[PDB]
Amino acid sequence: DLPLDPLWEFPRDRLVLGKPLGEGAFGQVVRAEAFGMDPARPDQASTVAVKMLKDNASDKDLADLVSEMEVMKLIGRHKNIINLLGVCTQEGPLYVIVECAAKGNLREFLRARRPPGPDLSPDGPRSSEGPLSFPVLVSCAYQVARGMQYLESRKCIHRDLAARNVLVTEDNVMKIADFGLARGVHHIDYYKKTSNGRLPVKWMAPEALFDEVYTHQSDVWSFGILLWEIFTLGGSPYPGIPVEELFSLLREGHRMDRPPHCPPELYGLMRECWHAAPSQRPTFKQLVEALDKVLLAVSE
Ligand SMILES: *[C@@H](C1CC1)[C@@H](C#N)C(=O)Nc1cc(N2CCC(N3CCOCC3)CC2)cc(F)c1Nc1n[nH]c2ccc(O[C@H](C)c3c(Cl)cncc3Cl)cc12
Repeated sequence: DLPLDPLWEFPRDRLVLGKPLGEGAFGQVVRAEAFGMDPARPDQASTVAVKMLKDNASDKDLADLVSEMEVMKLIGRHKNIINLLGVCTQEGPLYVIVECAAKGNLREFLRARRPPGPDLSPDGPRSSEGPLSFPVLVSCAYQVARGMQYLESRKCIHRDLAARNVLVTEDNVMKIADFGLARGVHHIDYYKKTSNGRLPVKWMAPEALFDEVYTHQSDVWSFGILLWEIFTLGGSPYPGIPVEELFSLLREGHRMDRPPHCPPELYGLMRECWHAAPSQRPTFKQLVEALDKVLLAVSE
């Protein structure tokens, strides 16, 4: 009943819905198998993610999903974002089909790969060597920056950039997810805590939190927070600080401390991202180039 866009339209009967990945404020995400996503290979199988309305479905829910779908189309394709693959709008429920990232989000990726503590017994030549190395952590930060740079060039503001919203592929490629969401910026529950204990207010730029102003520079603030997440190996920002205390600390200009085992180069970038004046924060272009220098210097 929605208009037909043969460019993106995909036969729903070529989808086999599987296990649900989670829910959102609007819609739910389900893992699914797709057959012939590449029209040159009609019978080949691929794993995809399918966005769809819940049965909570109001019209505002539908409008938001349609809104997200159309944003996806216009943004285009990039290596470091979750790309649109197709849509199902004819003769059935609305499906928005996007890419699969095998390893989950960046936060859980890092937390599951924290080095072994002093408690597990040494076994082998690499008992002290954890999965995560410094250049790979820098690469993760660099890829997110390039992804955001692309989104910025396409006039897209994420408004909730975080490690939880960055997905990891089988080849450890960072892919920014949920960049085109209507997040209800005029009614945000600042005290809201997610089912996994996340307080999304801790990623908000001051101008976003206090003035409801969003720019690409407000995303840069969030990227600084994400940087802190990465080099704390998936740690929660502002440790032990409730939302009420966050408000007053931010008004006092409080900033997070330099995390352990984090070089000054990267904490420097964090503080730059957290400058009070949005124009005094680096652009994503500058972040990409800054992170590239570090990355190239440690990839001999
Ligand atoms: C690839 C995706 C097409 C489905 C697929 C494979 N293989 C996959 O499942 N990818 C994936 C899985 C997960 N999980 C993390 C939670 C975990 N549960 C089982 C263990 O105990 C409880 C937790 C298994 C499932 C998270 C992921 F982010 C992905 N990757 C992924 N790829 N494309 C996605 C599209 C949307 C999406 O949204 C969900 C709601 C999401 C979750 Cl579940 C977590 N963090 C962020 C987001 Cl956006 C995830 C997508």
